[PDB]
Order: sequence, then structure tokens, then C-alpha cells
Amino acid sequence: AQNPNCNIMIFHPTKEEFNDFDKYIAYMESQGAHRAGLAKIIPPKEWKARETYDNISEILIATPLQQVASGRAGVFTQYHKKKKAMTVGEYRHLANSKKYQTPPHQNFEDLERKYWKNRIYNSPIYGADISGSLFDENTKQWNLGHLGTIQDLLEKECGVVIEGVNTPYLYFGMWKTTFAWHTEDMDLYSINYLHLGEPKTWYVVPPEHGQRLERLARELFPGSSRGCGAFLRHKVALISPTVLKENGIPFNRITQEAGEFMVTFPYGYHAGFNHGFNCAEAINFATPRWIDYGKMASQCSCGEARVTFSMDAFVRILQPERYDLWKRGQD
Ligand SMILES: O=C(O)CNC(=O)C(=O)O
Ligand SMILES: [Mg+2]
Ligand code: NI
Ligand SMILES: [Zn+2]
Repeated sequence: AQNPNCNIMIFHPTKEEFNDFDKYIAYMESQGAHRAGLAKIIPPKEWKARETYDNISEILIATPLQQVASGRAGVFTQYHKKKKAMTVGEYRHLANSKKYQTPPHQNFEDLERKYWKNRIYNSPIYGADISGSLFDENTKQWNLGHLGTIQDLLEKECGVVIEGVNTPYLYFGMWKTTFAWHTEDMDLYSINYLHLGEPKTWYVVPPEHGQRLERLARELFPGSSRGCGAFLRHKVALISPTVLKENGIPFNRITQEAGEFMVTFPYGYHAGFNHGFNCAEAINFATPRWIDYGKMASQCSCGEARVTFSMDAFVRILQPERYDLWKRGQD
């Protein structure tokens, strides 16, 4: 069995290997990359996403989200408070202000320590989930707005044509902006490209050990767990590396820098934080290996998780027994 310790693997495809996306995902899996739940892909030196980032300041962040924490330093939830619209130029200025800027630090490890010690005492503002793309239309390789769609994959594998579309999302981050412990909708893959700015630190639980994280989460968030049998779908719970180690939960960590892709694999729980002002782009995708994970994916039916239009068909076709209850939670 390849990669039996479930380590995060880093790949350096050549320009020729960067042509066929599906084929390279399948290569990474042949080497065991999926066992970790997350892989890093460093593009060939000849590649670029676009010519420059000099003209992005007029993008609008219609609903910036202030991420307010409750709990203790290593075990907390966050809620998202909606703020007034602002442009990317305005947001960048805010991120760099004395109230929000990254503190002085020695290295990534020192910054990680400061994150876990101090995150709860501040409420950073995240421009998340903005439909759109920063890839140039002329970038033909690993362009996140030109991937094969999940609807076409389901049709190819299963023969059923379904409604729905699949487009990318932009994330503008600042120091301490946080992504809570989650898997993707319907336990899909995700791919994330860090276009510019400061790094993003990731933590991940191997898919084969996801239920260990869920069991801890139920213990640590007992009110939430009573409210919903899949409350990590709400994307609000954080657990530090120190707490995971104390409870014996297998995980790994890695820092993504500008110009690098990360791929999350089906049922790979992940969480993390941004080091300072940055912009990432991400999208879900599927492969043939996903189908069995989509059929088994947990679902939130309590009403909180509220998701895209396009998840309807996935539940309807892959999980017909669950469909009626899940849709009640949508309505
Ligand atoms: O970048 C973020 O805030 C969150 N991204 C992801 O969870 C992802 O790409 O799967
Ligand atoms: Mg602009
Ligand atoms: Ni994700
Ligand atoms: Zn729920």
C-alpha cells in the first residue's frame, strides 16, 4: 500500500505532465497521495495563472464576514457577522492596518504558535465565497474555471443527466482569518490555488481516520452534537493541533505559499488560517473514485448548513433514501 503513514505529499509536475488534469490526479493517487487527505502541487516553472495582479482592486466583496470566536483558545466556534460591502483595494488596506496586520514573527512556526494562542481574542474579516476567477482565459493548464464539471462526471459514470453548474470561488483573507474543520459538500474533492499574498496553513485528518475526528468533535461540542448529527457541515468548529495530539487524533499540517495548488481528497477533514492579506481561488471537483464517497456522505438536515442549488441533484441521485429529509432542511 503506497503512503501507509498518510503523509502529505508534494508534487512537482513537468510542463508535459501539467497538460492533462485528470491523469495527474490519478497519478498522485497511484502514489498514495489521497491517504493524507491533502496534497501540494508546485506548478512547473514555465506556468503562470495570469500576467499580473495589478488590476484586481476594483473587485467587490459584497458581504465581508467578521469571524467572531467563542470558547477557549484550542477549542472554539466562530460565527460570521456580515459587514458592509468593500472593494478588494479597501479590504487590502484594512488587512494591512495596525488593528489587523500580521504581528512581527520569526518564522511560520512562531506565527502558528501566536495564532493558536491569540486567535480567539480578535475578530478578523474574511472575503469568502465570491463567485469568480482570476485565471487568464488563455491559461490552458490547471485553470480552475475550465475543469470538467461534477455534473458531467456523474453523467459519465452513472449515465444520468442532471441540472446544475460548478464554478470557482475567490477568497480574500487577512491575518487570523480561519477555515473551520470540514469535508467538502458531498465529500467532493477540492482544489485551491493561492494567487497572491501571504501564506495559508492547513491541517488535515487522513480520510481513513475521519470518524475519529467526528467522535472528538461530538465530545468537545456537546450542545452542537445534540442539535445535529452532522454538525461539522456547519463549518464553525475549531480544534487546535495541541488538542488533537492530546486526544490521539491522527493529522498532518503544511503551509501553502503563493503560486502553489492544494488538493483536498474525498472525506479529508481540513482546517486552517491565513498569515496575512492574500487571495485564493477554489472549486470542487469529482473523479470516478469519488462516487462511492458521495453515496456515503453524511448530511446536515437541521437547517444550518444551507448549500448550493447544485447539491440537490447529487443527493437526489446518490442518496435517494435521504433526499426527502435533507430537502426539508433546505426548505
Ligand atoms: O481557503 C479557505 O478559506 C478554505 N478552502 C477550502 O476549504 C478548500 O479549498 O477546500
Ligand atoms: Mg479590479
Ligand atoms: Ni475545503
Ligand atoms: Zn445541521
